[PDB]
Amino acid sequence: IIGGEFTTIENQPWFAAIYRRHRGGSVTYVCGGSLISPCWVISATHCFIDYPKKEDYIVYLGRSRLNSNTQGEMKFEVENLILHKDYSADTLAHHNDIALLKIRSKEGRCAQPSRTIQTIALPSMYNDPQFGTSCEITGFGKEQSTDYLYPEQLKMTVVKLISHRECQQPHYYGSEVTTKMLCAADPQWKTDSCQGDSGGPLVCSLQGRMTLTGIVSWGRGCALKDKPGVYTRVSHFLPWIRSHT
Ligand SMILES: COc1ncc(-c2nc(C(=O)NC(=N)N)c(N)nc2N2CCCCCC2)cn1
Repeated sequence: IIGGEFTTIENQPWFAAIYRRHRGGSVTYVCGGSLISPCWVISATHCFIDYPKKEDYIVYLGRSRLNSNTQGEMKFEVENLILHKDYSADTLAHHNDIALLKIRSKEGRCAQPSRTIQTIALPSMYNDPQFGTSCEITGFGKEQSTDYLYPEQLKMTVVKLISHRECQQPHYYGSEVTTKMLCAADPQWKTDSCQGDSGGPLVCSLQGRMTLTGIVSWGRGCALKDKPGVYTRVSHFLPWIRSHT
C-alpha cells in the first residue's frame, strides 16, 4: 500500500495472506485474499497462473505480519484452486481476474471465527456504491514502487471510487478499463494499492454494512497522477462465485 497507515488484522479480519512453498524449502508471499465464507477465500487469478498448482500454496488467516507468526493466526492448505476460465492478460489489464481458494488445515477443517478472523459480505448484484465513495484497501504490498521489499506490518488506506465514464478517458486508462472492472484513487494520487496488494480487498460500507466491492487487480505504477488502481467489480461476478462454491 502506497502511503496509507499501518494496521493489525483486528481492523480487517477477513483479510487473508497467501504464500507459496518452494522448490527448495523457501516460503515467499504471493498475494492477498478475503475470507468470504468459512471454507472459501477469494483472490485474484493473475496471482497463481504461473504456478497454478494448489499444493504449492499456503494460506494464513488472523495474520497481521509478513514473516512473523501473529498470535491467534490459523494456517491453511489449498484444498482447491479455482481460476476464472475466461481470464486473460492484456499488457496492462487483467480480465476476469478472480480466483477462489478452498481452504483446509492439516486436521482437515475450515476456519473458526475469532476476534482476529471474520468473513466479509458480498454485494447484491450489480449494486455498487456511488462514485466518490470512500472505500478501504488492505495488504502487505510495497510502500513505494522503488522498494524491493514488502512491509513487515499490514497496511490499509482509503481511496475514492471513480465512475467508469471517468476512468475510460484516454488521459486515465482509455479502452483498457471495462465495466467488470472498478477504478479507485485518492484525489491527490497520494495513497494507493501497489505490487503485493493484489488479491487483497476493496471494502466499501454499503447499506450500513461493510461489503467486498472489489479485489485489487492492476495499475500502472502505484499511485501516479491520472492512473487509478483497478479492481475486479465483485457485484459483476456473483453467479460465478456462487456456482463455484
Ligand atoms: C514499475 O512499477 C510498478 N510496480 C508494480 C506495479 C503493479 N501494481 C499493481 C497495483 O495494484 N497498482 C495500483 N493499484 N496502482 C499491481 N497489482 N501489480 C503490479 N505489478 C505486479 C508485478 C507483475 C508485473 C505487473 C506489475 C506497477 N508498476
